[PDB]
Amino acid sequence: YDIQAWKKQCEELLNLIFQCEDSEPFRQPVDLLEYPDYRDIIDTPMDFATVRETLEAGNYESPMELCKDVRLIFSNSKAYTPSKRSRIYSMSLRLSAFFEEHISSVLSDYKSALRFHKR
Ligand SMILES: CCCCNC(=O)N1CCN(C(=O)c2ccco2)CC1
Repeated sequence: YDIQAWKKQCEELLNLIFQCEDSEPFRQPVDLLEYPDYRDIIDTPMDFATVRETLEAGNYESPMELCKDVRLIFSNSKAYTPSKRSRIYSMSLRLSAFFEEHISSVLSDYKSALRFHKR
């Protein structure tokens, strides 16, 4: 029932994600010079370095907020993909499945801890 345990759990999961080859395209913001129409399609850029920095700054209150930003990385890739068969989109779907498999217990444990706190 540790209300703070999510933060280190999220740091560890981000470490795993940075070790995954599938995260390569999502470790920094999209350079417009490679993809000059990116901001015509994507309203809110997001990447794993921005997520880690936000976490390490103490600017997430809950793992739900972190989860919303990570899911934005994946929705941006689905919105920007010219094909569902894209290399970089296919990497996003595998990384998304890995992230969802690992974040589920982090969320469950946090929400259980908060319910216990307010019991
Ligand atoms: C790590 C910094 C530079 C790598 N980032 C980058 O240029 N990417 C990632 C996001 N992109 C897509 O999700 C996508 C879908 C289909 C094609 O690209 C655009 C290309």
